[PDB]
Amino acid sequence: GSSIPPYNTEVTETTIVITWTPAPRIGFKLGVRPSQGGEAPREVTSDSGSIVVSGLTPGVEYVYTIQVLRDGQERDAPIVNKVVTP
Repeated sequence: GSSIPPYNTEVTETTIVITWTPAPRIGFKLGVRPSQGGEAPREVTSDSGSIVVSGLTPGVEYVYTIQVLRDGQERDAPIVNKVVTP
C-alpha cells in the first residue's frame, strides 16, 4: 500500500525543500528539471531528513520526482509532481 514516510514540500522562487522524519534505512531521491528543458536536471539523495535544490530560476515550470528508498532499493512507486517557481 502506502507507507511512504510522510514528507513536507517547500517551494520558493529558487529552492525546493523536502523534509521527513529520519529513520535508519529510509532514504530519499529527488530530481528536478524544467518541463521544457534548457538546463541540467539535478538529482539529490539524502538520509539527513532534508533535500535541498537551490539555484532554480523563478517563474519556470519544473517537474520534480520523489523516489523513496528502502535499504537503497526502489520498493515504492516514484512520485512525479510539477510546480512553477513563484
